[PDB]
This record gives sequence, C-alpha cells and structure tokens, in this order.
Amino acid sequence: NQIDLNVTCRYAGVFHVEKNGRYSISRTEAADLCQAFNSTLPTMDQMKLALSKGFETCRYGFIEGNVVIPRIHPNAICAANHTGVYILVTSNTSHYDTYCFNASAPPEEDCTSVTDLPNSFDGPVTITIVNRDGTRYSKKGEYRTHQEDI
Ligand SMILES: CC(=O)Nc1ccccc1O
Repeated sequence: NQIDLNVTCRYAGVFHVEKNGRYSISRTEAADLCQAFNSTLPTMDQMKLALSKGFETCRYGFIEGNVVIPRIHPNAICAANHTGVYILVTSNTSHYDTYCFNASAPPEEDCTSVTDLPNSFDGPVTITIVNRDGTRYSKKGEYRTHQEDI
C-alpha cells in the first residue's frame, strides 16, 4: 500500500507534485494532497509569480480553478510551444498532476529537497516523497479524505 509523490523545487511557494509517475490525481485528491503539505492549490496569481521566479514544468496540474502548465521556454512538446501559464482548455479526462502552494516557503527559488509531509494524517499507506535529486522521505499515513479517490 504505497504512494510515490514526486515533488519539485518551490518557486515563491509553488511546487509540482506527480503521483505514482502518471497523471492520476483528481481535483478533490489534489486539494487533500496539498493540505498534507500544509499547502493549498495555487491561485493563478500565485502561479504567475512562481513562473516569474523561474518555475516551469512539462506536466498538466491543478491550480485553483484550472489545469495548467507553467512555461518559460518554448518547447514543442510542452504546452504546444507556449510560454506563460498555459491553461488546458479541452480535455476528455479528469486526472492530472497537481501544483501546491506553501505560504511559508521562501519567496523565490527554493531548490532544496522536501523532507517532510507535515500534515498527513494517520493511515495505512506508505507515502514516499521523491525529490528530483532522488532523495526520499517516507511516512505511514493517509491524506485522502474522499473515498472515491481511494
Ligand atoms: C516551510 C516550507 O518550506 N514548507 C514545505 C514546503 C513544501 C513542502 C513541504 C514543506 O514542509
């Protein structure tokens, strides 16, 4: 009973979380997941500030109200070569990665690793935070509050 959460640098508190190496998070799960990091789904303004500090990914993820990809450098296979906060307009499907926002993080680029999941609750899952540098933090718990996400 294991969940891997690949996390990134935080940029103005915003970071990306990919679950189990595939697009697999629902919007309800995403809010609960960010809450386990003492975080919330970023607003579009929080995400735009994170973008301005150096944040970009090549994955769709929830923010408050939309599913987006922050892009700095045009890349043909990432958000169709767009720059800025690219908003997904048309999709059949509901599961993506998520972005999270931690107001207590540093104001600009924080590329230290994540070494805790401070607000997860008691549960049976071995949850492993995987950093981009491969360092890991694991803890037994749960973060999902909606049965349909389990
Ligand atoms: C203060 C701070 O940097 N908190 C935080 C941010 C992202 C993931 C886990 C964390 O504990």
